[PDB]
Amino acid sequence: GTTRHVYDVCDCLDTLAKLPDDSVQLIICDPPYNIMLADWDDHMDYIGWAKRWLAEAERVLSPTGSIAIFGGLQYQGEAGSGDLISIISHMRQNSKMLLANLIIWNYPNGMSAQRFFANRHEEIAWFAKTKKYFFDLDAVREPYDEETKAAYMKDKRLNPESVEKGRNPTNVWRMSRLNGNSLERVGHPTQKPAAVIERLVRALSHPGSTVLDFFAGSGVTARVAIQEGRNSICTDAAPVFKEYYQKQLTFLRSYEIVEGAANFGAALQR
Ligand SMILES: CSC[C@H]1O[C@@H](n2cnc3c(N)ncnc32)[C@H](O)[C@@H]1O
Repeated sequence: GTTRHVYDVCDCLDTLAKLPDDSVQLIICDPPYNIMLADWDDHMDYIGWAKRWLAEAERVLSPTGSIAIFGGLQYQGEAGSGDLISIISHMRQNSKMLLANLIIWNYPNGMSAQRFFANRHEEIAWFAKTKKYFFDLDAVREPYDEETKAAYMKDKRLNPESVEKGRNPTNVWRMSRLNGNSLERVGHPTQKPAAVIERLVRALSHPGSTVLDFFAGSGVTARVAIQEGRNSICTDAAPVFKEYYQKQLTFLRSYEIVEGAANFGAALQR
């Protein structure tokens, strides 16, 4: 079972336009939260732009597919920008997708603050295309230690099978962000840690399915896809993305890498 991975440098809408309906199982989405100067030629706000790829994202997702959207809740009101709430409010009015979960990524370290509570969180909005979305909870359960696992086993009030499988990790994930010394770092300023992406890939996609990321950034999605046995399509508008993607590979089982949007199909084949 060899997996295929395609990558390229191009705009997110050009990527989405080349993918057929219901062909992707999971989309990893960590988008820019501000439009470009030139975007003022056709839009008057952030959602005017974002709604285009949000609609395409839903179109390419299969009936059992999902999209995980990273974002914060600190939008300051600047024209042309927004946050995760801007997207959620838009989705509530115009999309039939279901918000399966609003996950809180609670990281340990951060900047200090004297005039407010120091920020230690980022959100992940998990939208499912339909009520029949795929979910592999057991693949992400957190096991109990032998001592606790034995303590619950003796409690006949509890189902032993549930004890054996582990606990639901909940919708609050306490995971560290990458540090300036991390081995995963490739140079991208907002690089996401593999651990967070791994949990999303394991729980929201099945082995051999396609994971898509059109704001690929560091290319961490491809590295995780490969390690987890999924196929992937990763694109980014920045030329430097190719360099990052190649670096992710060095960090790395049968898989094939293919460059070029003309080859997206290689990663869509089941
Ligand atoms: C994961 S950080 C967000 C990423 O989105 C990329 N990006 C910004 N605007 C676009 C766009 N219109 N199409 C594709 N990628 C984009 C940026 O280059 C960055 O690496």
